[PDB]
Amino acid sequence: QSGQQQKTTAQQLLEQTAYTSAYSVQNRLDVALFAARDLVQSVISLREAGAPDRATAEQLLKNALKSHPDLLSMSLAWEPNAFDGKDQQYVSQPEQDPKGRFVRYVDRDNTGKVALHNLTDYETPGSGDYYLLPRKLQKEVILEPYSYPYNGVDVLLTSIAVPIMIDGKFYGSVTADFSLDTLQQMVNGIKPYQGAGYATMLSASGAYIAHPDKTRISKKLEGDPPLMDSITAGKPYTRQRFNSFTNAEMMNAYVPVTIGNTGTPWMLGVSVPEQVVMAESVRL
Ligand SMILES: C[N+](C)(C)CCO
Repeated sequence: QSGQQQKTTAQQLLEQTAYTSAYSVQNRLDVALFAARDLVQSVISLREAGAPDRATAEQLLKNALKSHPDLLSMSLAWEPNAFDGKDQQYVSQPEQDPKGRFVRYVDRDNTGKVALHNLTDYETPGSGDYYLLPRKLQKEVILEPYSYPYNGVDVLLTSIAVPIMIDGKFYGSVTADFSLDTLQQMVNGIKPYQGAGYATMLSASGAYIAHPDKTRISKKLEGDPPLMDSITAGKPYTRQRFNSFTNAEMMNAYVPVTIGNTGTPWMLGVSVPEQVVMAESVRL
């Protein structure tokens, strides 16, 4: 084999590892996507049956989180009068939204018990983007990392939001949420080539989601136009070069992570020395 044939064979093997690594992340993320889609369908059916009960929708929301231990939280939020048409009945009741909106989320307490809460920032620009973005865009959305308090501490999280669309109109939205600690666990555990390489993940905006350097989490990618352009376009990207700083021939292969119908894929990378991939091409 010529030097270009050997490069291609290692590059093909690496690209296959990056592809199956990206799919493993997609499978874990799909737990949130499917939970949110399934709850949306369930509450559309509940509403279609007429005179829907908030307590039943709350139970469906609690059950959805209980079924998925890896999820941080889930939320269910409706437009004014869009669930039961009865918001005004709740204004004077304790511990309701000030205008009686049906706006709830669930998390777990320190015993693992699912707990129900009111959403309070769902129309606040910034913190409320988990609701404001699917309302504006009227499609599935994956949010850039943001923090919110759970059990007295700030947790850095992402949300996959699925709008409640009926006849092409927006009635509300559901999220299923992951902590970034959970996402780092998933990526840091890939351990490509039995730990001889490492995996990284970036958001659609180029923020680090997972990286061996935990000081980078949620910071933006800098000084890599080809990679950033690939993330923006949702295209795979492979590169190989001799790193004169580390004195190793290094390979990098990036594969988009598809998230439902958001159209805004994240990006999984595998970084590994060429020698490691060549040795695996032999062990074949
Ligand atoms: C994190 N919030 C609870 C504020 C919204 C997503 O569930």
